[PDB]
Amino acid sequence: AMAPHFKEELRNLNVRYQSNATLVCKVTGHPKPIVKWYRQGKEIIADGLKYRIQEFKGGYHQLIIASVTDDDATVYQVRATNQGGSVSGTASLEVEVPAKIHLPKTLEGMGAVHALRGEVVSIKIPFSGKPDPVITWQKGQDLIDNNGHYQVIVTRSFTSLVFPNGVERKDAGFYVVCAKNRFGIDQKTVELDVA
Repeated sequence: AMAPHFKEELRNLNVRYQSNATLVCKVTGHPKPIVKWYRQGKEIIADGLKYRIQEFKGGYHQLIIASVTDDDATVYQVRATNQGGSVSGTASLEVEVPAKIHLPKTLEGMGAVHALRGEVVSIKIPFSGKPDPVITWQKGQDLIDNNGHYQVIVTRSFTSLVFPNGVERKDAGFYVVCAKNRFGIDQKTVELDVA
């Protein structure tokens, strides 16, 4: 007769998008602990698709979380309970993904956006990365920032270059957008023309 114990304790996980995250722990106790899984304190009910639960002789318990989205990137709780007591281990699943820019349209290897003198143009450029990369924009030797002429919007998931006044003849040319995080760097050029 023995209270449940994590002979082996859940570990933190670092994975990439769309892969399988397996959280494992090992559990002794008599009898014979009931194990449940939780996500911010709501129970994970295995469905076979997104969440699967495996058990092996000797007290091994894994939760497999399939096709990791960043909604799955969170703190997980596990809990083992018998007559003797109740213990619970905590582990986080974080996503570690090198920076990458994703141009929706390219022409000749590069972004293109074709404007007219009037247009209020927004070069919307999605990106991936965990972190949460640092975005820069450049035009030649010029860095770009919200003062006067330009404004850069940077979000969790996209950065956009916008020309608050109408686009002019002079801002035509080549713009470089660059996303950098702990795990890699990516950069793309967008050509802008005005007719």
